[PDB]
Formats: sequence, C-alpha cells, structure tokens
Amino acid sequence: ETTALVCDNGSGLVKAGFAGDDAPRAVFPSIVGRPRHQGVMVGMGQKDSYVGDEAQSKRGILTLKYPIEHGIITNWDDMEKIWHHTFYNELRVAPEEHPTLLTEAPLNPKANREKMTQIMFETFNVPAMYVAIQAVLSLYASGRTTGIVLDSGDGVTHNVPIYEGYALPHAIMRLDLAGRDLTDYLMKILTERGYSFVTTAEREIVRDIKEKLCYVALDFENEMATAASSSSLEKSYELPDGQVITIGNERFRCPETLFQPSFIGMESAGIHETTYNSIMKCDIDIRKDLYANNVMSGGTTMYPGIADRMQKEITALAPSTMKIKIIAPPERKYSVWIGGSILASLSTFQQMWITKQEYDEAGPSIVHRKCF
Amino acid sequence: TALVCDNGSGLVKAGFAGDDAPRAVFPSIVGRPRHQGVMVGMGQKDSYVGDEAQSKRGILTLKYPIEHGIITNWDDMEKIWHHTFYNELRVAPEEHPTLLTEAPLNPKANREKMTQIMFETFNVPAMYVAIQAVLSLYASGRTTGIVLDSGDGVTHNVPIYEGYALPHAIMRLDLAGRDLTDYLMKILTERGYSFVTTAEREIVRDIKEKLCYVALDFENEMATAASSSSLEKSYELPDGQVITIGNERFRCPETLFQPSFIGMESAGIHETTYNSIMKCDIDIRKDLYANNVMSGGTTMYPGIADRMQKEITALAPSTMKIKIIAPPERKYSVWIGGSILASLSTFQQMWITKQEYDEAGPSIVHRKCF
Amino acid sequence: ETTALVCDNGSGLVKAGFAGDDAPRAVFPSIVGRPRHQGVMVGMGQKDSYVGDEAQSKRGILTLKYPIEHGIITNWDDMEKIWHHTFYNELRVAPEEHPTLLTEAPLNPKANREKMTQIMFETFNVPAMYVAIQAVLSLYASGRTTGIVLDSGDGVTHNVPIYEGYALPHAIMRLDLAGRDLTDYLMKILTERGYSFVTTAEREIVRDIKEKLCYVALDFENEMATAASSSSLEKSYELPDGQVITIGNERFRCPETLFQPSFIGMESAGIHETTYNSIMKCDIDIRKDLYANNVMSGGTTMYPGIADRMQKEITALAPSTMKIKIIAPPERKYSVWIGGSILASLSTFQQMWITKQEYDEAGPSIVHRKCF
Ligand SMILES: Nc1ncnc2c1ncn2[C@@H]1O[C@H](COP(=O)(O)OP(=O)(O)O)[C@@H](O)[C@H]1O
Ligand SMILES: Nc1ncnc2c1ncn2[C@@H]1O[C@H](COP(=O)(O)OP(=O)(O)O)[C@@H](O)[C@H]1O
Ligand SMILES: Nc1ncnc2c1ncn2[C@@H]1O[C@H](COP(=O)(O)OP(=O)(O)O)[C@@H](O)[C@H]1O
Ligand SMILES: [Mg+2]
Ligand SMILES: [Mg+2]
Ligand SMILES: [Mg+2]
Repeated sequence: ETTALVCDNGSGLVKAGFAGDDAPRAVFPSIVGRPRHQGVMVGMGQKDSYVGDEAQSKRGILTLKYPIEHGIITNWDDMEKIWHHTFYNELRVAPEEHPTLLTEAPLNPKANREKMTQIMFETFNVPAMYVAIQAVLSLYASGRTTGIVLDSGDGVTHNVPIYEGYALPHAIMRLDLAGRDLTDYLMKILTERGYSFVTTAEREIVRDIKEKLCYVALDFENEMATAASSSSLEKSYELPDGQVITIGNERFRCPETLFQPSFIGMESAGIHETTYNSIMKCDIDIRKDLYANNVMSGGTTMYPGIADRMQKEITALAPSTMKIKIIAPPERKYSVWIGGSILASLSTFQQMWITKQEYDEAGPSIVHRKCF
Repeated sequence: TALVCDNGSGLVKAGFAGDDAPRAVFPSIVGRPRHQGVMVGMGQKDSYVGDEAQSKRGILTLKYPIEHGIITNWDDMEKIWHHTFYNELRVAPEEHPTLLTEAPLNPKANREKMTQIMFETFNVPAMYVAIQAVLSLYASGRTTGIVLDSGDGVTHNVPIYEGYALPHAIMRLDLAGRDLTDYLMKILTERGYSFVTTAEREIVRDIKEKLCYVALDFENEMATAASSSSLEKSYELPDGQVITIGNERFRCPETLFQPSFIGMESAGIHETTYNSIMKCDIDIRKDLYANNVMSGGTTMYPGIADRMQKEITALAPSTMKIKIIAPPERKYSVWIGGSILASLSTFQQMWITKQEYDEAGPSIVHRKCF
Repeated sequence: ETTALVCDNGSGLVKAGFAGDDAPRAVFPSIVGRPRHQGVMVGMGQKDSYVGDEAQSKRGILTLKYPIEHGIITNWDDMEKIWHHTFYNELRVAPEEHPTLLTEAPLNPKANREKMTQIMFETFNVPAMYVAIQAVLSLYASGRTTGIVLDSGDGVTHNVPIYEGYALPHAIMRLDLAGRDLTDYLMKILTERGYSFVTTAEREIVRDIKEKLCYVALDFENEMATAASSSSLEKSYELPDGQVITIGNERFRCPETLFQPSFIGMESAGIHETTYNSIMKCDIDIRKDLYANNVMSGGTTMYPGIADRMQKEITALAPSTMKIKIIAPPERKYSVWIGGSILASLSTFQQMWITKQEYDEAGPSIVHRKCF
C-alpha cells in the first residue's frame, strides 16, 4: 500500500517522483543560493538560503553552490536542504511512510553511500532505502538485458557493460568529464569574441547557450574549414539584459572535448575510445552483443550530432564485419529515473530493500553487503 | 522402446533404438556463472547444461564431467543425464530400458556407480552397458576386425574376432581431441594469439574442426609451408578479428602419430594398431589387417586414412593387403551399433533388470555384463 | 678482449651491465615520455622525447609509454630509443665490440625474437648475440641445477621446472598477471577512500605506494576481520604535493590478486596452483627435488609476506608426507641478470653465440635454431 519514491540526485539536476509513474514529478536544479549583497528593506520574508527554482530566479543577488561535484556530495548541510525541499515542498510527501530509491555513480567513495544511508535513516527516517547504479537503471528503461551503457551527466561520464543480467565490474570505466566541464570550456572560449561571463549566475546563461546552440560535428576539420570560409554556421542568442551575442565554431568546439579531452588539458581519451576499451576488456564471445547495443543516456548525450559521430568513430575502431548500433531514445534525459520507476515496481525487488531493523542491527555498513 | 545413450567425454549422443540417426547430440558441459548479477528481471539460474552453456559461455565457467574417459564429477553427470532424459528427449525414464556405453580397460567402480545411479535415481526397467568399439564394428556390417576409436578423451585399439573382443590385445592411448585442442591453444601463441579462458577453448576447438588436416609426409609439408604461403588459412573470430594459420593445420594432428609433441610416453596410433594386431594369432592377422575400421570424431581429419594406410603398409609384411574403412557417418557409429544391438530379437533376454539388481547389488555388471 | 654485455629488458625496468659483475651497472625504467603541452620559452634544448630517469624526472609535463607490454615489444622505435640510451648513455660503450645477451619470457611470439635478432645485427651491429629464458638464468644465479622457478615481474609471471640443467618445456606455464595489473587494481581500489589517480604520471605514484606499503597476508579473511575491527593496520603516505593519504586494508588486497585472480575478472588460477600444476606435469620421480627447491625471482615476489603464504598454499596442495621448501634470496629483484652474467662468463657458452656470418647466411631465423 505504501508508495515507493525514486530520487535521482545528479550533479546538476534532481529528478524525483513516485515509483510506477512514467515521468519524474519534480525536476529542479541542485543549487543552494545565498545572499551576497546588503539587505536594506526591513522584513518582507527575506530568507538566508534558497533552494531550486527559487534560487535560479533570484540568482542576480545570490551566490549559487552545487552540493555535488563530480558525482560526490561535498557539502552535506546543503544536501540536507535539497532533500528536505524535494520531500516536503516538491513531492509534498512525508518521508516516514515512503521507501526511497537513490542512485549513485560507479567507483564512488564508500563514505558517500554510508552518509546517504545514515542521513536517510536518522533525519528523514524511512521504512526502507536502496542505492542503485544509474547505468543498470538505464538498461532497465531501455527494455533489454544486454548492452553497454554510456551515461554522461553533469559531473561523471561512465561506461558499464552488462551481458544477460550479469555485469563485468572490471570493464567499468569512469571519466570526470561531463556537462559542467563543457560549460566551463565554453565560458573560456567565449572570451575570444569579447564576451565575459565570470560569476556563478552567468554560468547558468552559458549553460543555456550550450543547451540551445551547441551541436556535435560529424567531421571536425571540415566543419572548422566551413566556419572559416562562410558565416553560415553562426547563430545569435539574446542575453537577459537585451544584448545579442553571435557564435560560430564555438557551437561544435565545446562538445568536441567529449571526443578530444586535451582541449581542457586532460590526458584521457575520448568517449568512443573509452567505450571501445570497455568492450575490448570484456570476454570475446559477448562483444558482438555489445556492439549492437550501445545505449546513450543522460543530458550530455543530448547534442544533436552525437549518435552519428559515436557510430562513425566506433565503426572506425571496430572490425568491418561487425554491426555497430547507437541506441538514443528521445527520453534519454530522464532514463535512469524511469529505470527506478521500473525497478521499485517489481515484485521481485521488495525483498532487496534495506529496512530500519537491518540498519539498527548492522549500522551504516550494510549498504555494501546489500547494494552492488 | 529402448533408449540408446552414448555419453562421450565431449559429446552426448542419445536417441531411440531403431532410428538411423541420433536425435539429441549436445556437448557434455556444465556452465556456472562467473560475474555479478545486477538485473532482477531475468531467469538467473545457477547451472547451464549443454547448448544453453554454449549460448552463454562468455559469462560462464565451463566444466566437463568426464576427463580422460573416466567420470570425475558425478553430480554433473547426474545433471547431464537429467537434461538428456527430460529436456532433449522429452521421455520418462521409468518406462524405457536404457543402453549405455563404456570405454574398454576402465576401472570397475565407474560401472558400479553408473548402475547405482541409473537404478536408484533415474529408475529404468532395465539397463545394459556395452563397449564402444564393438558397437562401432557392429554398425559397419562386419563381425571381425580392428577398431580405432578416437574421441574426446581416449583412443582405443580393440580387435574383435567373431563378435568377441580380444581383451589381451586391447590397447589404450591417453590422447584424443581435448589434448589436440590444448596443444593448438599452446601453439597459437607463436603467432601472437592468446587463448586462456574455457570459453576460448571452444573457439580453438571450432578452429581445429574447421581448418586442421593430416599431412601425408610431415617433413615435406613443413618444407613446403616454410617456402611459400600456399597453406595459410584464415579464420574469423566471434568478435570480428581475423587470424591466419599456416603450418599449425598439420602440426596439431601429428600428435596422433608423434605423441611426444605434448609430452606423452606412448607411441602413435599406427604403432598402437600394429601392436594390437601383432598380439593376435597368425591365422586371424590377415582378417584384422584387411578390416581396419575408424571411429569417432578425431578420425574426421581429411588426411588420416591415406596416412594410416602408408604407415601400416610400412609396418606390415609386404605380402599383406591393408584396407582401412572410414565410414562417412563415423562420428555417430557407437550409437548406430547400439541401435542395431538393442533392436535384435535375442538381445531382449540379456537386459539387466531391476529385480536381479535387487537380488545382487552393485556388482551384477561384472557377471551378466561386459 | 671483447667482454660480453648482459641486458635484461623487462616490462618495467632495464637491467644492463657487463658479464662477470655481481650487480647490474644500469637499472632504469623502460619508459619513453613525450610532451603533451606547448613550449612557450625559446632558447632551451626542448627535445621531443625523454628516455629513462629523465622521463621520470619531468613526468608531470610528459605522457609516458612502455614499449614492452606483457613481455612482448609493441613499439619498436621506442625500443630502439631504449636500447640506444642503454648502449650510448647508461653504459658508454659502442655495441660493435661487445657480444650481447638478451632475455625473453617463455611462450612468446617468434616475431619478437626474430626482430630482436634483426635489430641487434643490422642496427646496433654486434659481433654476436644470444637470447635466453629468464627463469633458467634465475636458477643459474640461485646456485642449483634442479628446482622450479617462479619469475614474476611487471608483465609476465611464469613457472619453469628445471631438472639437472634441463628446462622441462611441457611444464612451463605463463600467466599475464604481474605488477602492472596489481598497480592498476590498486589504482582502482584507491577510489573507495576518495583518492583518484588517472594520468600515467600518477600510475608511477600508485606503484611507489604499492612498493612501500603493500604486503601479503598469511590468512586473508582473518586479516580483513582485524582490519575492520581495529585501526592498527593503517599506514600513511605523502604525495609529491604534500598531501597525506592513508590505506588500511588495500595493503593486502592488492597482492591478493596474485592468489585470487578473480579480483580483476580473470578466470585463471593463482600462482600457487600454477606452481602445483607445473610440478604435477613433470615426471613422478623428480617431484621431491622440485618440491624442495622452489625458487622465487622477480620484483613482484618482493612483498614481505609472500613466502610463508606460498608455503602454506603449496603445503595444502601437496601430499602430507612431502617436504616443501621455498627459497627467496634477498637479492631476487636482480636474479636473471646475475645468472646471465654467470652464463656469459663460461667457457662452454662461447660456442653457443650466434655470430654475424651465421646471421648473414641464415637470415633472422637462426635464432629458432641456435637458441631455446
Ligand atoms: N539539449 C541539451 N544539449 C546539451 N546539453 C544538455 C541538454 N540538456 C541538458 N544538457 C546538460 O546535461 C547536464 C545534466 O544532465 P542530467 O544527467 O539530466 O543531470 P544530472 O547530471 O544532474 O543527472 C547539464 O549540465 C546540461 O548542461
Ligand atoms: N571435422 C572434424 N575434424 C577434426 N576433429 C573433429 C571434427 N569433428 C569433431 N571432431 C572432434 O571429435 C571430438 C568428439 O567426437 P565424438 O567421438 O563424436 O565425441 P566423444 O569423443 O565425446 O565420443 C571432439 O573433441 C572434436 O574435437
Ligand atoms: N618491494 C617491492 N614490493 C612490491 N612490488 C615491487 C617491489 N619492488 C619492485 N616491485 C614491482 O616489480 C616490478 C618490476 O620488477 P622487475 O621484475 O625487477 O622488473 P621487470 O618486470 O621490468 O623485469 C615493478 O612494476 C614493481 O611494481
Ligand atoms: Mg544523472
Ligand atoms: Mg565416443
Ligand atoms: Mg624481468
């Protein structure tokens, strides 16, 4: 009778809702904003902190902080504020009568999961909770059991291969390059045309420009030559103060760091090379079934050129007698949450929760013996 | 309707007595999971038997219950027999007498535990145990001759005169297709290919079944392979990679004629056959030389009959006629001979029934059975 | 007076010197470093590549490559640079007056040995060269003639049984699990405490941590229990930037992969089981002398718990009436080189060289005729 809750706490967005539904009920940014200027009018309900869309609307007088960086919760009072906001104000529920399913990136610190368990059991005390891997939930939402998931969000980009319900944890790859790094690189290369975005409020403007105007080039050198020849690739964007800026090659130089990390000084290889190395680290008899089942999930995989570029690069890397298929659904921005809405709804899952009695018996160390 | 089951070291060939071909031919492997299961909307078993193992071997560790002809694991043999009776044949073992096969020169406790398991767990009205090379001679339409039975675990040379095997001339060589698969895995490291896992052992087995052959003259074949690339052949891996082998095609089966390639003390199959013939009386040696019968899958290399003819002609006296019979269906020849034997009229009183097992115990198979 | 050179080209280190000496004169890493950034100051040297210790000195601005992976040379131009820096910079000799002795792991590709012979004879042109197995040189240095040698370095762990100078080829076993895989596994499991190491320069730091702090437990489960029970097995290490890390139970989980290869996803058996299988593939009358003369060589056999653990495991596998003695010399990090100098200083080895005229007559295939 008790309805389970599915909460996906990424680095940039919080997607929370109920199990068994199709879409998340509450999608809001994971920001806590605090005032930085001098308040002069008395009273009028001035608050010392702002969470979510209220922090985004008043961001001209606020300093915005993200509690999670690179998939790791760095500030815990702000994370308590985020969880209190998504339980009492957005979802409008009482957490003492709802089990909770949370998500986590692979190769994370164990103390993050231990403190998530301790805070969910001692502050918002739940009957049950469970922490799950996001790529497994993406594979649940895809409707299949075999595939290699490339999940790229705001802090982490990770590859997880799964064959017939069995994961290969030695081939799991994690890269700390995601949409916030692309936002910072776009902020850096916007100064070549004279545009200066420095403050934490203007990072959101640069993120909006990246979401609206950036795309992935199929050929990088041909697109650079096309931009250098004619002004057919230039687009205009209107700033909130009415200013109009114009960008050319910076539309496709920004997500190219996903394929050339050396643009931001990283020594690692691209996401296509990471996916190929994750496939080639698996057993030989499963690789074919991986090659036809490349699944992309997350916001950073939402550029309108990325599936064709990934297919071209993997087809260049793979032998020619193999079929390479990139699976990009239109709902892949929320796919992890949809997997939670599947996984908490299964009758075979209800014995996998971590109850309060088990937490009192074992402490906050049962989350490693219970969750993978 | 009787049941004929050939439980080889590498394959299981089972069917009904009277049919001309086996109905269930599947690998004798048990696969178990190796990695961490993360999805709960799945069947999620713990043991896979047969082709279901071969369709899932990339996440599985494979085990053979039979090693070098003798049964090492009896729980896995129970699983093999259960899958044979209930999933591949769709029969009830309470209604059908079952014929079983056994390699010659084997420990007696293997037959003891075979009869005990077949009468206590998979209860049959009757059962019988037969020698494989005798059935392979029976399937070829003759009653006198020498059978070279080479399979997955053992190679045997059995001479049979007037339907009776001669036990003082039965020769056993502990070299068969599993050792050839492992030797091919060892010698593919020279060209840079690494095969370690039990799943890749099946890939190398497929390579051996597809590309290898027997050279007529080994030194001349090695000379021609080192002169030009006219013997190189290509194979496409399951992941799309292309490998090329030039002289491993004939070096791997040469262990049948030179067993020291894998470090075994015994002589080759030609000397083994000549020794098995030469232990017999002089008046039957002409019939044994004229009736050489090949059997099993390891005799399916496309050069083995001519090479065996050349070597036995070299060993034998020059006035002796050497004829080697290699039937095209010799991969299924123990089963066909068992089908012929189980469909005979007078064989029906040679069944070991359950009442005689109750009155005797797990030792009747050494008195009523051979 | 043409003294011979003994050069051991491992996967991680190069140990080179003169025959007759008791210690290698040049021990340096087998790396080539190339710049990953741009040079803004002019008037310097600024060479395009760095070999050996100079690559390790400025590894923060270089990406590092190993020309030898799992005992097999993959990059041959980098191996040209390594051998040139060995002959002309670390030894200061001209390799036209010294015959050379090289080492190779067993069950290697034939093209590696053919190309080594070719590059020795018409690039660094030598009067003579020989290629020898490493484990027989370890037994030559150990002073015995019968026994089974476990050589474990940076790329290949191999077991070779030798009876009265006869290497037994059908019981030689090879595993591609060595110290580099251990370094990668420690790099992976260091992310549980939050320590993230990504670049190729940080792999050297993790290798230094492994060399300083890791050890082999006698009983793994009791060690895990006492690590979880008390904070008495923790140790601290200082990074180059001054930060301090602490590891408690990663010290014995990292070399547990040598005994449980399933930690990195491999299906193979442990080194103790490989040793027992190598002994069981020998003749039945020589297994007593092989069980009494177990010799450990290489750098991965330098953990300070490995001899007692190997003794316990082999005594478990062996029959109860057998005597098991495992010999670990204190100088076993350089044991292939010492036996190589012993072999090259012998009077009856002077007919076993491959001369230049023989290479001219027979081409680069006489190394399969004159060398084992
Ligand atoms: N259409 C789009 N094009 C490019 N980037 C996008 C798009 N939509 C969202 N993003 C990026 O995705 C990132 C977060 O995606 P998501 O994975 O849904 O959140 P989280 O990482 O918090 O789970 C943001 O940094 C945002 O810039
Ligand atoms: N075309 C072929 N060429 C060479 N060997 C083969 C061929 N087909 C099958 N084999 C070998 O025959 C062996 C098994 O044959 P068979 O005797 O029918 O089974 P079992 O040995 O279990 O009785 C396998 O190990 C396989 O390697
Ligand atoms: N004291 C030690 N403890 C643990 N590992 C060590 C120790 N000393 C060396 N090693 C490891 O041994 C490896 C190389 O050893 P060695 O066999 O001497 O070189 P190579 O493998 O190049 O021949 C290095 O990767 C290093 O990590
Ligand atoms: Mg996310
Ligand atoms: Mg058979
Ligand atoms: Mg070495």
